[PDB]
Amino acid sequence: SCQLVLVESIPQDLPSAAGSPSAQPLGQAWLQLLDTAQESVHVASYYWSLTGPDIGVNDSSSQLGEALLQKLQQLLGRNISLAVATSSPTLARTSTDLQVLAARGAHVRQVPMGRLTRGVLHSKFWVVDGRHIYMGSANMDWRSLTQVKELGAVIYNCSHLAQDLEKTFQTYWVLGVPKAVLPKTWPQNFSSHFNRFQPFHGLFDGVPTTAYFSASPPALCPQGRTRDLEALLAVMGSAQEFIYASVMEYFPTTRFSHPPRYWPVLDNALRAAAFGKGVRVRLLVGCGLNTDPTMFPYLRSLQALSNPAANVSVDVKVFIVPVGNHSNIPFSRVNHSKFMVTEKAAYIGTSNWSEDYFSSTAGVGLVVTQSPGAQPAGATVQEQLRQLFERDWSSRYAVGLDGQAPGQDCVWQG
Amino acid sequence: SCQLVLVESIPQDLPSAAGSPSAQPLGQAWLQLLDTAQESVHVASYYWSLTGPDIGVNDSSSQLGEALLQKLQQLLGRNISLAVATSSPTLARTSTDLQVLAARGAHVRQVPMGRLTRGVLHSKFWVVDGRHIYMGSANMDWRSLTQVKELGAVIYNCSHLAQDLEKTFQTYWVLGVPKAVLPKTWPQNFSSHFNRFQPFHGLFDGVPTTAYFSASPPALCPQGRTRDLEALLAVMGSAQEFIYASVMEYFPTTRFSHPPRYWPVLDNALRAAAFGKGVRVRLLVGCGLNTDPTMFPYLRSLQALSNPAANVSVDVKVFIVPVGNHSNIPFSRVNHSKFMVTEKAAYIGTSNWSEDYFSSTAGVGLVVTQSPGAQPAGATVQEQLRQLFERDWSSRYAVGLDGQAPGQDCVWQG
Amino acid sequence: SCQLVLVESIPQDLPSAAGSPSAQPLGQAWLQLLDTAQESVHVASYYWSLTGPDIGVNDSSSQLGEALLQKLQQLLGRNISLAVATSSPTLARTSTDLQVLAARGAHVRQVPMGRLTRGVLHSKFWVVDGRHIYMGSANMDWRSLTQVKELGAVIYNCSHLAQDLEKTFQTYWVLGVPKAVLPKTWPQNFSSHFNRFQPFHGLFDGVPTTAYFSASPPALCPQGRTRDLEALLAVMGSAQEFIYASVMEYFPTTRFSHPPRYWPVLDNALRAAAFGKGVRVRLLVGCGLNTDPTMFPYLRSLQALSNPAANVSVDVKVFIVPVGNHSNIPFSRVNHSKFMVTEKAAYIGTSNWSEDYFSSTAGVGLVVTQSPGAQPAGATVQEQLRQLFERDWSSRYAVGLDGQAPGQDCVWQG
Amino acid sequence: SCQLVLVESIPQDLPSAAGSPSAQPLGQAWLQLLDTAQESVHVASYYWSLTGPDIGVNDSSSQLGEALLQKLQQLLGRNISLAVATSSPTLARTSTDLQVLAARGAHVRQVPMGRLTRGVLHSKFWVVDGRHIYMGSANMDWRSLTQVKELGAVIYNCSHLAQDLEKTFQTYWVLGVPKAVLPKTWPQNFSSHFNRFQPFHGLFDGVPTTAYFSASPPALCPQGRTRDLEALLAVMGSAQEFIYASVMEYFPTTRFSHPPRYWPVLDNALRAAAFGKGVRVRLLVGCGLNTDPTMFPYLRSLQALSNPAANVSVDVKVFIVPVGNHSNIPFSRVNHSKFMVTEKAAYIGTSNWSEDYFSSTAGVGLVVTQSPGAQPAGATVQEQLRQLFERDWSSRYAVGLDGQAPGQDCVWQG
Ligand SMILES: *[C@@H]1O[C@H](CO)[C@@H](O[C@@H]2O[C@H](CO)[C@@H](O)[C@H](O)[C@H]2NC(C)=O)[C@H](O)[C@H]1NC(C)=O
Ligand SMILES: *[C@@H]1O[C@H](CO)[C@@H](O[C@@H]2O[C@H](CO)[C@@H](O)[C@H](O)[C@H]2NC(C)=O)[C@H](O)[C@H]1NC(C)=O
Ligand SMILES: *[C@@H]1O[C@H](CO)[C@@H](O[C@@H]2O[C@H](CO)[C@@H](O)[C@H](O)[C@H]2NC(C)=O)[C@H](O)[C@H]1NC(C)=O
Ligand SMILES: *[C@@H]1O[C@H](CO)[C@@H](O[C@@H]2O[C@H](CO)[C@@H](O)[C@H](O)[C@H]2NC(C)=O)[C@H](O)[C@H]1NC(C)=O
Ligand SMILES: *[C@@H]1O[C@H](CO)[C@@H](O[C@@H]2O[C@H](CO)[C@@H](O)[C@H](O)[C@H]2NC(C)=O)[C@H](O)[C@H]1NC(C)=O
Ligand SMILES: *[C@@H]1O[C@H](CO)[C@@H](O[C@@H]2O[C@H](CO)[C@@H](O)[C@H](O)[C@H]2NC(C)=O)[C@H](O)[C@H]1NC(C)=O
Ligand SMILES: *[C@@H]1O[C@H](CO)[C@@H](O[C@@H]2O[C@H](CO)[C@@H](O)[C@H](O)[C@H]2NC(C)=O)[C@H](O)[C@H]1NC(C)=O
Ligand SMILES: *[C@@H]1O[C@H](CO)[C@@H](O)[C@H](O)[C@H]1NC(C)=O
Ligand SMILES: *[C@@H]1O[C@H](CO)[C@@H](O)[C@H](O)[C@H]1NC(C)=O
Ligand SMILES: *[C@@H]1O[C@H](CO)[C@@H](O)[C@H](O)[C@H]1NC(C)=O
Ligand SMILES: *[C@@H]1O[C@H](CO)[C@@H](O)[C@H](O)[C@H]1NC(C)=O
Ligand SMILES: *[C@@H]1O[C@H](CO)[C@@H](O)[C@H](O)[C@H]1NC(C)=O
Ligand SMILES: *[C@@H]1O[C@H](CO)[C@@H](O)[C@H](O)[C@H]1NC(C)=O
Ligand SMILES: *[C@@H]1O[C@H](CO)[C@@H](O)[C@H](O)[C@H]1NC(C)=O
Ligand SMILES: *[C@@H]1O[C@H](CO)[C@@H](O)[C@H](O)[C@H]1NC(C)=O
Ligand SMILES: *[C@@H]1O[C@H](CO)[C@@H](O)[C@H](O)[C@H]1NC(C)=O
Ligand SMILES: *[C@@H]1O[C@H](CO)[C@@H](O)[C@H](O)[C@H]1NC(C)=O
Ligand SMILES: *[C@@H]1O[C@H](CO)[C@@H](O)[C@H](O)[C@H]1NC(C)=O
Ligand SMILES: *[C@@H]1O[C@H](CO)[C@@H](O)[C@H](O)[C@H]1NC(C)=O
Ligand SMILES: *[C@@H]1O[C@H](CO)[C@@H](O)[C@H](O)[C@H]1NC(C)=O
Ligand SMILES: *[C@@H]1O[C@H](CO)[C@@H](O)[C@H](O)[C@H]1NC(C)=O
Repeated sequence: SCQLVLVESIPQDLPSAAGSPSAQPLGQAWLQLLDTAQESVHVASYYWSLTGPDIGVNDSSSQLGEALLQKLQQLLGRNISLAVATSSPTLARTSTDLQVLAARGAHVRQVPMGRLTRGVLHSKFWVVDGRHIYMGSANMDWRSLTQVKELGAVIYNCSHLAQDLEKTFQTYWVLGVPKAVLPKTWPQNFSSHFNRFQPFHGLFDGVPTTAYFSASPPALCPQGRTRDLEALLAVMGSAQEFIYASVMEYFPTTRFSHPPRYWPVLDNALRAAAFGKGVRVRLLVGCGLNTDPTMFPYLRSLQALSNPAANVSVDVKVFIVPVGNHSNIPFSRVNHSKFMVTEKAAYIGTSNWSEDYFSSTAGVGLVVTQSPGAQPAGATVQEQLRQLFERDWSSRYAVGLDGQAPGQDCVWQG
Repeated sequence: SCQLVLVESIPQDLPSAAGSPSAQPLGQAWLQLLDTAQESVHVASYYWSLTGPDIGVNDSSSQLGEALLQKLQQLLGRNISLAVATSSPTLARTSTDLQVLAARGAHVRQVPMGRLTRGVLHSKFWVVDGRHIYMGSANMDWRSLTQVKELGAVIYNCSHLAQDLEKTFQTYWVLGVPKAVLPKTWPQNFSSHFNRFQPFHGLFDGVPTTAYFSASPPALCPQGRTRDLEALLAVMGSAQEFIYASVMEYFPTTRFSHPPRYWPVLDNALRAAAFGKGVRVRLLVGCGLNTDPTMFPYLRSLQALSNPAANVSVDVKVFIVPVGNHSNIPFSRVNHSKFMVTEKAAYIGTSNWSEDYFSSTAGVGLVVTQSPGAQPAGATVQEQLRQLFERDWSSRYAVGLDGQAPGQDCVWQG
Repeated sequence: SCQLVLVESIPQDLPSAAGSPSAQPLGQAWLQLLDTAQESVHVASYYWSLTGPDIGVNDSSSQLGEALLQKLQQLLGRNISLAVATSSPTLARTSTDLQVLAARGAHVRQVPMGRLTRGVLHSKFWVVDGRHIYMGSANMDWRSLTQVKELGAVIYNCSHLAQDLEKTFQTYWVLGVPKAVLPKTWPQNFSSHFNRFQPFHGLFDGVPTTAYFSASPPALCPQGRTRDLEALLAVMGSAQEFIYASVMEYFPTTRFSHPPRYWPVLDNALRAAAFGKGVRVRLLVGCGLNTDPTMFPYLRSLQALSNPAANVSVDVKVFIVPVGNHSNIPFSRVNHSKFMVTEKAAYIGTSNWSEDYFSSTAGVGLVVTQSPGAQPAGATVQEQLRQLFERDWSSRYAVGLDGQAPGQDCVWQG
Repeated sequence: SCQLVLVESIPQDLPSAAGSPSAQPLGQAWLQLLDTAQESVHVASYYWSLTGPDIGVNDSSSQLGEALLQKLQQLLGRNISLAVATSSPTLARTSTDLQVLAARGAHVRQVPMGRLTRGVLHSKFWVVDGRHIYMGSANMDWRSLTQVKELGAVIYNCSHLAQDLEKTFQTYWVLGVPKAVLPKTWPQNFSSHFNRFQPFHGLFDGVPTTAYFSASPPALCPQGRTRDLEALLAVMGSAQEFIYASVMEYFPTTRFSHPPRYWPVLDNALRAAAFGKGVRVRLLVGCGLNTDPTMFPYLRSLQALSNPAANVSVDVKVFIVPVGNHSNIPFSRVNHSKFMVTEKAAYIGTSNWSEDYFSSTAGVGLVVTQSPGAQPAGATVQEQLRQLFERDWSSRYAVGLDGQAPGQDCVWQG
């Protein structure tokens, strides 16, 4: 009886072409998920900024996030367990949401990924009632609800996947105990049940579906849990027609370490897929006022492989979100979606493509494969993701690596 | 008392800039080497086309090659042992020089390389009297003498390295026995004694020198010998100032295997050296009428990584040779040099840069490092190689990847 | 409503101890299954020797088998489809009943497992009307009905498990097509919805039950299916109290492949369960006048780990069958049972415990778990299996590895 | 110009058979090695019990050991550097040798092996002057000179191998810094030159030789350093004629961790070598008054594998050293030799065969290999090791596992 719903958030002043595909709004889905839950809610988030004053800005668009916060407090009014795991080196330092929720009675246990693996807790997911889950790239932020284009999935009335996500969250929580040390081998309970070798089978809305999860870094991977890097390489290798991807940043290197090293695993996998199998490879990387200008040379190197004569297609584009009058809001107006679409599978993750997110920084990934069902009316998850990717690609907000019109509000060359 | 000298052959009608550095001509070196022989001569060659009419053309430029054959016959007139190892799939099918030598009393032997490992005997080297060696990419052909640019190195009075090369020559010779198979483990007879970690040390002309050899494929590499790919990777990694490489063909893919695959080992090593260590990388690729156009996209990728601001500088150029009134010579007017020079070593190879060369075909490389001696003397082999590379790079015959002049000669986009 | 019952065949002239547990006779269950058929019958078998003179023997003990064939023929007299899959290198090459059934109208496909995976179709299961199901270590042979002791399980009125085994039989049937090749990936139709971590739940006669299937080799194992080896290792590892096992042949080495190699997976699992978890281990191998004596030392290698002080308890015994006057029946009077019992689960398979049965030779097995329900009168299936194993263990026909004596029927080296 | 010679220590009152092979005494070899020391001595040892009063006994057999200390003190009288690394959980808690040496001007660092990975520093070797090396199974104890049979190898005048071992000693030394932690990746300074794939190649007294070094635990192995476990696995797999192994204790299980686990890697490799290749396997374990009885059944398992008719020959014996009058000395009269000789290689180790010695406890191992060369008269190292092993095997102190004669000073069943 498992149900799967693609959810997404279009920011303000971003109209789409007529007839373009759309999914459920993020705010409505989050409100419905919070209302449905009646036993307990477990959230794994990088940071918490749900109010305008938390950042230090005052704007009407924050209202939605504020409402969500109120709903959370309303959840505390019905005596519902609420456990939060957040990275010790969190981003928003002046936020006070966690203190208010703790005062209301919500347990919050900071997990120090900075001391253990020299990274951060980038995972973002919800497990409510042990029956419904949500997983996306959306932080617990009003910007992610109203000012940042975002994507994710929500699974309803599904038990085993909820149990697996609960296992991962329990690993995070156990690590969050004060004065903790990485175990050499995780206990029996933390072992994952579904892997890429034996994915979880289900009847989603009446159609077959094989879905599984993946975790990172390798230290936080219990027995039987696929690494998110391994899942990415698997969904790349199994491709035979095309590969579409959309990430916020793409560096084939190590970002924050010393000395920096070249990390070609994803780049090599993409090139091998494009060459050996002759699959159409498309990349759509978001851009904004805060993106690192040094990413572009690697993108140009990737696109230089294009050669229709020899059956190579590695087209690459940058997604541009106009800033408009929202210049006061920091770290906003960017495309934060991270996902991959294939004719066989579909990957939704919460980590960028860099050595840190697969070596040190924690993260989770979800792989879904929906075979066509008896009723052809219901489009598969792969088809919906591909349609969304095509809508993003054909839109005027995406430009080629050569298009550098002055009115684009991006760093470009720095 | 080893004496190592760099040798090279410049095709006619290819003048260089005034004051350009130059090495000893190849014809003189080969003539002197054949003149000094008094015990035996061993040669490993891909094909034999010394006679002008062999190919099917008549020209004055082949006269030099004829002389070489005469000298070989003169050797057969002085009771000098002569052994030849030739690949079973020879290129020049219409070859009669081997028949003439065999009739005179040679010891030719066809190595069934294609039957064994689906490759060819691309190794080309000379061992004279078990004391002198010659190693380069010049197959026995007058085109390499007068119509193809070529680089190599010869060593005099260096018995240890001569025996080391005799080891792999004996490997080829044993494999050349009719109805032979690849041994599971090579006997101690063919075991080497100098490798990358314990190179042959000596005083070359009063200058400290560490030199060693390589081999390929690993199936044909006996115990104690470094694979050519391993030597190339070591030379790339150990570099800290620059890497100047020149090859006729550069392919990060399997060349003739089916199905095609992506083999990024050399590409990954080059990118990692350029980025992590911040070393200047320059590549020079030969460009002739027979060059595969599909090679150009990959090169362009390596060119796109150039980011001078972020301490990542990679440059790629194509070296073309004007043809003019030299159209009747086939498979000529190409830059056949295959070598690499860093600030700490110098590698001279006889094989191109592709997966098949380092995994299926027979290839051999030589690595030489010359420390600055106490006496001023002249310049190290590294300095001479760097000077030759700079002269070629600054020449009018080397153009950028985007500099496709209409009056040029190479294939370019095909 | 699913009714799962165990069945076993007691060989003629093989009395048991007074007041010993038993189960439903195999012949009666097979007759009931053939009588209740109304739509179709699908059979997967290794060979067919229903008739007595099929193997060239004139004995009354074959009469029962003859009757079965008669019933089968009567089935084809009621316009009921009959699908049969047999191994191409089948034993008893003088088989004639298969030709008779094919002439009467039964579709027969000979799976070429010999040329496909270098194995044989050792799997023997049975599907009736897509609703009833049988599986045991009993070939369609008269001597397997009255001269040889085996054990199997038959489930009545269970649709989902019947359809899963129908999917496996459809895999075999598709492979039986002339000029067929191994599919690298399997269509969605050949996909099991019940695996080890997601078994089929049911209320068999009230008591809850979790049952799932396993198939081998992995080449013939479709997506979502559990490999036999995986199921065996899972049941061995899950056990915390005791492990009982009965297999005709036990070899930790490859049997028919070249060159012979060690395959210690099952040995290692048994030893680890015995030592690390302190699990009592009892093993019962079979004996026959045609048995490989080289199996015996390995069993002794298992027997030596019998230190009661260190909480390591491993016992191994052999089961002899008195030949009596039945010396004229080839390949008979052998313990054919292949099953395994723990305190929590029960595995019933159609494969021996060598390497080839899990890499090349096809086989099928079932893992069933029954927990006590509201009514404790009905003993769990694991308890019945343990009772049968204890009856066999205490039988006079079972002797330890030291109980060699005159008059035994084992090969006993030689 | 490297020289290799085996050196063994024969206990007091242990007369071997007349005309038996033998090598240099341990005490004289150590004294000569210390005399030849001129620059620095680096010693890695488990503990120090040089003097008799260290334990608290009064025996004349300690004389030699005390003299050794005197020699060491005389070394410190010549202003010679002396660095010693010992395990933090050392055995002899009363010894004052380290304190006396530190008073005289030594350099002692207590490596916190117990806290880093829950193990001990079982490695024992000497690096003298950076040119000579020694390594065996001898601790810095007088009990190791006149009361415990031991074996090791000493090498003179070999700079490369000495530097290779000095790299491991430097790893231990830097781990001995207070409050130090295990680095994620060891720097290039600790990278090993020679490993399994490219062993050091040299000429020992005119005999060609290949030799390398192996270290454990996996965590303390830098880049390019082969691990002891994989070294043993490869040496045993490459065997084709026989494998003669001698050790103190043989546990295919975890030794002192919790919970206990089965560790069959060495047992599986032994059985695979015995069966697949049909090699002759001989195992000789040393039993003393402190031997754990639980080892005996496991060995019996291997002895139960014997089957001459099937080309599977395995034999196991035990070595009993009579106590005689030497009953007051604790942990004495035990065969401490740990080595293994095959027809192609000879391995001399430091750690026993158990899980902890290859996962947590740190040890070092050497794999030498000599082939006939310019001095065929001189017996190779493997020949000498085989001769010593056969001398021990044929000695009256070697008793089969079935041998349970009274009066033997071995625990037996306990
Ligand atoms: C998840 O399960 C719940 C409980 O079965 C579903 O809630 C029911 O939905 C049906 C159809 O809309 C209603 O007629 C019932 O009244 C609902 N019951 C309750 C108690 O709310 C729900 O529809 C399922 N799917 C989701 C939540 O997406
Ligand atoms: C590039 O892809 C095209 C197909 O888009 C290939 O064209 C082939 O044409 C032959 C002619 O009969 C047919 O086998 C198919 O139409 C095509 N084959 C495949 C495998 O698609 C073309 O050969 C490809 N070029 C390459 C791989 O270099
Ligand atoms: C070495 O060279 C000499 C000089 O030519 C050879 O001598 C003559 O060689 C011819 C042809 O082989 C023979 O017919 C004569 O009989 C030889 N004369 C004498 C007196 O030797 C000699 O044969 C050569 N030896 C070889 C073949 O190595
Ligand atoms: C290699 O060694 C040979 C001798 O085996 C050298 O030849 C001699 O060189 C000296 C010095 O130039 C001359 O005086 C002798 O007349 C030479 N003798 C012969 C027989 O040639 C040679 O110079 C050395 N170096 C090389 C060949 O480069
Ligand atoms: C590129 O490399 C150069 C030298 O390798 C870097 O120059 C160093 O810059 C740092 C800080 O900017 C100084 O502390 C050093 O003294 C400089 N060293 C030298 C030799 O100039 C330069 O910073 C690098 N550029 C980047 C962007 O990393
Ligand atoms: C290691 O090398 C040294 C120096 O080559 C050897 O020392 C010499 O040994 C010879 C042989 O007895 C003596 O005649 C010399 O007087 C020694 N010279 C010095 C300076 O000591 C040393 O013997 C070699 N090692 C071994 C074990 O022989
Ligand atoms: C055990 O091995 C030996 C030798 O490995 C076998 O003896 C013969 O060895 C030769 C050597 O090439 C073979 O050609 C023969 O086929 C082997 N057998 C015979 C009967 O001569 C010996 O047979 C092996 N034992 C078994 C039981 O196979
Ligand atoms: C600025 O913030 C204040 C609260 O401090 C709020 O009352 C006011 O409306 C805000 N101004 C805006 C949103 O323009
Ligand atoms: C929540 O718990 C408090 C505890 O005192 C109780 O007073 C209140 O009624 C509870 N609210 C519920 C169950 O909705
Ligand atoms: C795992 O779960 C908890 C601890 O997280 C506890 O019951 C025990 O350690 C394990 N047991 C189970 C349920 O597997
Ligand atoms: C090639 O040389 C000249 C070309 O000028 C020509 O006259 C001659 O006949 C040719 N040689 C042969 C063998 O045909
Ligand atoms: C092998 O070595 C021996 C010993 O030196 C030698 O006599 C023989 O010629 C060698 N054979 C080959 C083919 O190298
Ligand atoms: C080609 O032309 C140049 C000058 O135009 C001349 O020097 C050269 O000799 C010609 N080549 C031949 C083979 O005649
Ligand atoms: C089988 O044996 C019975 C008993 O003697 C005999 O009557 C019958 O003819 C025999 N049949 C055959 C086919 O031998
Ligand atoms: C059953 O099969 C018989 C034999 O061919 C045939 O005559 C009869 O019509 C069939 N009945 C049905 C209902 O198909
Ligand atoms: C799979 O089943 C569907 C539904 O019955 C059917 O349409 C299709 O033909 C089947 N395909 C194969 C390969 O059996
Ligand atoms: C045949 O079997 C019966 C029953 O076991 C036995 O009484 C009789 O003596 C046997 N006869 C032979 C031929 O052994
Ligand atoms: C050791 O024993 C000897 C001989 O009995 C005795 O002279 C000496 O004093 C003893 N030493 C100690 C420390 O007991
Ligand atoms: C050691 O050094 C000290 C002072 O540095 C000096 O007094 C002594 O003589 C030296 N000993 C030797 C043996 O050189
Ligand atoms: C590595 O070794 C070099 C020279 O041997 C030395 O200068 C450097 O300090 C060393 N670094 C480390 C980290 O040991
Ligand atoms: C051991 O004691 C016996 C009996 O006193 C004696 O004969 C023998 O020599 C002693 N052995 C020694 C002291 O090594």
